[PDB]
Amino acid sequence: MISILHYGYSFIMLLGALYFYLLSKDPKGVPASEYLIAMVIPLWSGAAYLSIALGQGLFQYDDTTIYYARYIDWVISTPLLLAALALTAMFGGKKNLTLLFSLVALDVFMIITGFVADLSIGTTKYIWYSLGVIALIIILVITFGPLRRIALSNGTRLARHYTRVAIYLSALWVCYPTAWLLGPSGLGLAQELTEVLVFIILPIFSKVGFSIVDLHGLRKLHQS
Amino acid sequence: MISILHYGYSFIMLLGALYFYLLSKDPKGVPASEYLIAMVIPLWSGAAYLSIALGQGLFQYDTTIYYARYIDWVISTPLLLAALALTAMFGGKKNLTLLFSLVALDVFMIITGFVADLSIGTTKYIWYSLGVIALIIILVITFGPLRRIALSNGTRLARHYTRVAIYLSALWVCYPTAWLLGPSGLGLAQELTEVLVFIILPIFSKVGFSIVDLHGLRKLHQ
Amino acid sequence: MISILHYGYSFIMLLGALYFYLLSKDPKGVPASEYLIAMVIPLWSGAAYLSIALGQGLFQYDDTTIYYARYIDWVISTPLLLAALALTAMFGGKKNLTLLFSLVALDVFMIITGFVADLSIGTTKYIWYSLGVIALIIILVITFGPLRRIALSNGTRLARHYTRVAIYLSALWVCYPTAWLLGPSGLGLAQELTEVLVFIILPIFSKVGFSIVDLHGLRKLHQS
Ligand SMILES: CCCCCCCC/C=C/CCCCCCCC(=O)O
Ligand SMILES: CCCCCCCC/C=C/CCCCCCCC(=O)O
Ligand SMILES: CCCCCCCC/C=C/CCCCCCCC(=O)O
Ligand SMILES: CCCCCCCC/C=C\CCCCCCCC(=O)O
Ligand SMILES: CCCCCCCCCCCCCCCCCCCC
Repeated sequence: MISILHYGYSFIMLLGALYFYLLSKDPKGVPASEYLIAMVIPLWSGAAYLSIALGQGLFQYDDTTIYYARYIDWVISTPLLLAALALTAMFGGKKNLTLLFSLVALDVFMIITGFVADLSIGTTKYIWYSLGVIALIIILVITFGPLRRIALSNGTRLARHYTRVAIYLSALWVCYPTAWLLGPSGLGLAQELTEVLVFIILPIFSKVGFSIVDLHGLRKLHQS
Repeated sequence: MISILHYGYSFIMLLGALYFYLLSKDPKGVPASEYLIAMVIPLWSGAAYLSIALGQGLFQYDTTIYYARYIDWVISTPLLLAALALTAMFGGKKNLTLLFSLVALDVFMIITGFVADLSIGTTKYIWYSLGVIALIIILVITFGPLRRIALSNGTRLARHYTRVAIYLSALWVCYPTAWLLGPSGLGLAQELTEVLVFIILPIFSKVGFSIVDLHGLRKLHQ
Repeated sequence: MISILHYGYSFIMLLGALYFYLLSKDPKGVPASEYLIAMVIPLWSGAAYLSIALGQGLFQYDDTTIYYARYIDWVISTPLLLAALALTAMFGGKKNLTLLFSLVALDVFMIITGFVADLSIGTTKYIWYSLGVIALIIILVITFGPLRRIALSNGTRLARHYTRVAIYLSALWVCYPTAWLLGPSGLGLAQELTEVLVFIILPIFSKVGFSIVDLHGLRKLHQS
């Protein structure tokens, strides 16, 4: 069942990427860079999850299955999602690439702490997990603080769209460390199959859902 | 013999890089970034192939995986496509989105090759096929939208671009062909033959390409 | 012993990063990108050395301890330090990102040769070490040649500051390959504890000391 779920996920990622490609052909004032980012996120994730479907992207460690292909996925897809969010805030204004790369750095560190925590046991595991959670808190502080202030500097209509996708992204993102802690990588309260379903459904919304809402909202700002 | 071929390769890469450095000192209207890219490609490849010469950049899996080849290509091949894109854009506005589209496709392509090499049976050919699909899209971009940019930069630039695009594309299709025929794939081609192909092809891909590319761009100065 | 030194190192990196953050809030004409770089260097190094403190970032090879987390640290922190130095040379002037990325490329290669040399034995070890030393020599030639000429083009006061931080960086940097060759990774003349103390004290000056001197000097060019 786990294999079939991963095949299905990869198929949905492909469909999402094809949809964003089709939107890119009639871009409605959204820069090409934002369509490229929107396409890479699901295609990379789809490839990583295909490796799990094929029985390759996992190994046995600490009497648990480490789905290491999830970290290979997230270390590329998640910094790209924050790049997408930052570029939304900066729509119609001067780009702040310092703030954008601040988020990329925090995010890559966050994913690495997750991988190291998964390979760790006892107190060491929760030290790495906690550092990752601290990185996520700083990402959320930037998202609702200085980055939202950039969105507000780009006017009422853009700031409304930004706030919507910031809440969409943030709601989904806090679910990942929650599921991690509850599942076999952490306290082992949630069953492996349950964790697998959560890390199938969440990313469908994080990777395809997010960019449908984001791109549609930006395209709507276009005065045709 | 395999060790000696790799030492010789590394020496040729070094000579190519030194030649591109010498050209960089009298640049004839070619931006410094294009000389840097032209130098990094062979120096990185030379270092990777040196590891094979020293007997380090390979492991047994029941055949030899020359993993240092993937460490080489994952850096050198995206840089080659960056060089090709910047040639198309010579004298005009840059399209960094198209450039990074090629970089993304190319890094994915090399990764599928590495995963395919570590894979067995149907799984191997699934990864190989995804890499081939990435290469086809790279070629579609190369002869489609990227060539259109070259044409927008005038007849003489477009002629040079078309020449180096065919040069790069002809060599690039050889890599997956050799991979499939050799011990990583169907095992029809002998290991020593595959080794020679993955010595001679890259000499043309990495040094040959940038000799033709830089000479052509420098000639546009007059 | 070695664990405690690494915990202490990580704490100093954290304090350094917090100081650079506080300076960033009253930036005195120094671009935000230069504060971000100054903060990432110690935070990354701190995390890498924390892994050694926890007994994770090392393994046994050729009867010796390979502190591989040092290379994970340097492969990110050292290119960022050269980026910081290049941006100092370019202060108040046109950026030369080609020269900056030339240094990044040389530097990443240098650290990789160090790691490969550490995993190598006999003549092979010293071939990789020598390639690393050649990369460092080219970095120093760029630093005191073309990069210094950029600094001179940005006026007397900037060029004086650049020359000071360039000599500071270069004096510390030549110590790393020297300690490597003398310690267990090389000729094995110095004890493991001696090498550990050098690769604790040097980086405190290379990562925190350097950016105190750099940022203070740049902030001083500000007319209040
Ligand atoms: C361990 C592996 C770590 C890999 C990290 C990879 C991170 C990739 C993300 C990069 C996002 C950069 C996007 C920049 C957008 C440019 C802005 C513009 O379009 O003008
Ligand atoms: C693991 C995969 C990492 C691959 C990284 C390799 C680097 C490839 C990227 C090249 C981009 C080059 C961009 C040059 C822009 C020049 C612009 C100008 O000079 O005006
Ligand atoms: C192993 C991979 C190595 C990773 C390298 C990480 C660091 C790369 C260096 C980047 C420095 C960024 C410099 C940007 C200059 C900004 C100035 C400007 O353009 O205004
Ligand atoms: C594996 C990497 C771990 C984390 C390191 C990430 C490196 C990126 C962070 C900082 C580099 C600074 C680059 C951004 C400056 C751009 C400013 C500008 O151009 O205006
Ligand atoms: C403000 C809205 C934020 C989210 C937008 C999209 C909606 C996503 C809803 C969450 C998806 C479900 C995740 C948990 C699934 C649990 C399945 C368990 C099966 C045993």
